[PDB]
Amino acid sequence: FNILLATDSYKVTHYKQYPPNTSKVYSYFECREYEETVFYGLQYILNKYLKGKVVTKEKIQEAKEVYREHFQDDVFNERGWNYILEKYDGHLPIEVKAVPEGSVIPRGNVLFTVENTDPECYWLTNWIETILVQSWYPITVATNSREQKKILAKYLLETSGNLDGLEYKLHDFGYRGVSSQETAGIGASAHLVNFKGTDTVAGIALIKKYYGTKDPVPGYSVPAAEHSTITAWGKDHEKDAFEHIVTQFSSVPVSVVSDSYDIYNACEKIWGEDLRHLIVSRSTEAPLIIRPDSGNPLDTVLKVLDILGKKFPVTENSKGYKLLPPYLRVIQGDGVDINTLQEIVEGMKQKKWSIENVSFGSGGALLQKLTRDLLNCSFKCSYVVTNGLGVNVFKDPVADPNKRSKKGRLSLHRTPAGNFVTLEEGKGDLEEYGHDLLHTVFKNGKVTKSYSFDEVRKNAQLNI
Amino acid sequence: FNILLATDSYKVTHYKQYPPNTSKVYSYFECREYEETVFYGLQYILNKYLKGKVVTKEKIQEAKEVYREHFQDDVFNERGWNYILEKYDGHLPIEVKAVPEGSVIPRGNVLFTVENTDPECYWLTNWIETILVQSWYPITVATNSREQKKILAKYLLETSGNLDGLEYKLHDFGYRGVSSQETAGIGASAHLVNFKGTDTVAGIALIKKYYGTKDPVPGYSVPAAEHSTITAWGKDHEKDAFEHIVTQFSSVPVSVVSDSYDIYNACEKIWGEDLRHLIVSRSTEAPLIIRPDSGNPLDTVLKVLDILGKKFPVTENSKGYKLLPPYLRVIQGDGVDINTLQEIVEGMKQKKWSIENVSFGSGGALLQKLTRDLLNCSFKCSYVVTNGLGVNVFKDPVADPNKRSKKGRLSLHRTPAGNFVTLEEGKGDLEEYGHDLLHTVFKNGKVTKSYSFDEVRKNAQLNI
Repeated sequence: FNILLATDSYKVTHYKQYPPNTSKVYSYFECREYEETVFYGLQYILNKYLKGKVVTKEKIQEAKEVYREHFQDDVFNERGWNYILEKYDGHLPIEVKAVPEGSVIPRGNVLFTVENTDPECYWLTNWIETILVQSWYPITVATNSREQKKILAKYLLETSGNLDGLEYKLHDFGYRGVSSQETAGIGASAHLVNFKGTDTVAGIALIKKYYGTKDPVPGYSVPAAEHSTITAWGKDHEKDAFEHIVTQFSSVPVSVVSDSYDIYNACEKIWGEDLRHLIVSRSTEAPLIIRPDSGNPLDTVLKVLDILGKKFPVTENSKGYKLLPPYLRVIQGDGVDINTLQEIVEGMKQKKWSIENVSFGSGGALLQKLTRDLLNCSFKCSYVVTNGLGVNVFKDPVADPNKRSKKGRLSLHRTPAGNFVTLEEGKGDLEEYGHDLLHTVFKNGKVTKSYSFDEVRKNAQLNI
Repeated sequence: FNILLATDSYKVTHYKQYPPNTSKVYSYFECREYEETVFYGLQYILNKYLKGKVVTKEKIQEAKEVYREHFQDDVFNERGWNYILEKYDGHLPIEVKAVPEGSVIPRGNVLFTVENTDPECYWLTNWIETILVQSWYPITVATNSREQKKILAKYLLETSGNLDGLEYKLHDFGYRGVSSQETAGIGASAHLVNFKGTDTVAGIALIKKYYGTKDPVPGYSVPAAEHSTITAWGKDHEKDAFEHIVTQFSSVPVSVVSDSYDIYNACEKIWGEDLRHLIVSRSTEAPLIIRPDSGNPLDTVLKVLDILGKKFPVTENSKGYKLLPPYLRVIQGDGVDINTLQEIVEGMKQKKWSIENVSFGSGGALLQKLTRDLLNCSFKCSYVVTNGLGVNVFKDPVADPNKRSKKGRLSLHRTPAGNFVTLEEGKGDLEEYGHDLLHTVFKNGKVTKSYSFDEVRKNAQLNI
């Protein structure tokens, strides 16, 4: 990996576009005005991509060649990178300040800032924009995942009286549905800020390498069937597949996909009649989890629950909501996103079904159907020093007031009523509020402030 | 990278779930039910992740450890992996057959197949589903991009005599809008199947390492300003910023973002009056490219063109469409996707503007807004051998006919009228439809057939 290469190609030419005698470029990141945002992921990028000796003579040579053919011209500035190699032993003369990892922060607030610490490296601030802006993805995943937890929290507490096992209510099925291997690890780790359930163990490895956990089980999964594992038995032998699978996993939880041919036949006749004797004997810590995977998500879940309620003992909990026996649950792992999740739990509630009966899985929508625009994650220059004089800078496009950026040196503060305010134009120096909530996390090639994933999770906790 | 870790965690348990006495699992990939897709990206995955000695004693031990805690139980199949290590020196006993890289194939067709070559490794076929299915992404990016090229082609041909410079009409701005560094490389490579413009040089690195090309210039970019290099001058000094940038890049094409404060003032007063004398002196090989970046994308382009047509000499084409001077062009890089691109170009046509005036740029919509659901990319088991008997296998959910999978052994064939058919149930063995269009590309740890990026581009050409 070459950091000289890991930027928007046109930024190669930017060192020549700044006002002459510019010694300082100061830039910031915000989720421009999902009213709250989980700040997560910078620490990964800092350690993996920016830390330590990132400049070498070889990497400078490679970039020279690569940009020579890309631009069909020598626009690449060797001198600027030679300077960093020679004066700082390839360590980047940059200071990064950020709110704590896991922080839940209202939109339109400064989340991190970037400035050069050496006047010669004024151009460096915006060179690393591209790599740092990719922090939008872990942020958006963690945020969207948290918003789903809120809906589940509301309805679980409504229908059961507590939040027991909330952190297991949404499983990450996103591995195959993401754009790459690196994305799966990043996105799975972000989901894990909020829940424990994941089919992507690369997320666990990212957590341990870059954050660290104390607790013994950072993320979990259970044995589960897939379509090939049922259909391989042949159309006429679905019961045989079911019986074989639950006996192989008699002592542990097992998820079994039940819609290969006819979900409602599988629930009523196979699970509820033919194999009913093998279900009712199961332990509370080893339920059968039936997984429908097609049709309208609400209509299916409702009819599934109706069928099971007619074949198995149903209790009514203290909140007046119907409950399956402890050895039998449902997972809805198809068509679940923040919108449909809400419709399912509400529909369940309306039909007097407790949310403890059903857990959820999401894939493409949880990890892939997300963009920069969702939270308007943006990096902008707000402050420069030219001819030894500070200048507050900004954009303010005439046709779009939502695209206006903040001016001058920024700081984040706690207000008297416990809310947040970003102070612009260096007004943080007035000390009318407490201290700036941003900490220096990176300075001169070194990570200077870090958080465990135990701290991240704690920071991202719901407010109950 | 450990291939034992790069699967959906539940698949670790599937060796215990297939019918006893299974010696073969045969699975296929399709874009189920955007009527035609570009098959691109499998070669990358095969070379990076699947070829050679991918199993070592250390990787088996790591997986053992990782999976023990993830499952709270020792379900990981150490026996199967040790067999591959010991018998095949860590090389995977699978055969993969695929349509040529770059192939444009209608929906509903088999694009690749996977099966084990050793009876003991029946479980291996679907172990690698997850990694292989991530093919969806370069496929979907290659397809959506090709579809955008078709719109541009249609309208360029309509308003101009021809297709000159089509391969430069859509620039990839997606680097900061994608989920990771790896995605940025894969996605930019996929765009480069159809166009030449990219700001992500990682796309070019992927090309050369994994496909290779004899073209001396596979991807390009030009000098471009960003908001920071304009705003850093101060609001009162936008003209100074413009003048400085165009003079620094007097002899090469330069893109200059012009909406910092007021796009329409920039075009009418700054470019059109104060700096007009610096623009009209430019070479045809070195135009000023004005970049609006806010407001309604069609309304802004139309007003920009109207303004510029009033300050600069306009000629009418042989096709009757209006044309800016060769030293002056526009790039629209905000809010562009397949739907809005069509609306912009149609609105331009209605106002008698040639498409040669405006080129485009897309970011998150081009490389990130896309999902596996867009082309229904899916991997399914279609055939097994149990007790030495072949079994044609499929799923067919009662509530969703669109989710039914294909049966038995598959082959892709040219029909007499020049179209495509996928033959199911081994029917390709009746030589009624010519040779199988799928070729073995991987067998027993070796890539057996590979394509240059020159072949990919040729294969993916538009049919004019």
